[PDB]
Amino acid sequence: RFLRRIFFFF
Repeated sequence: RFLRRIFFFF
């Protein structure tokens, strides 16, 4: 949904 996720993912 948000890039803030794929960024904090790993």
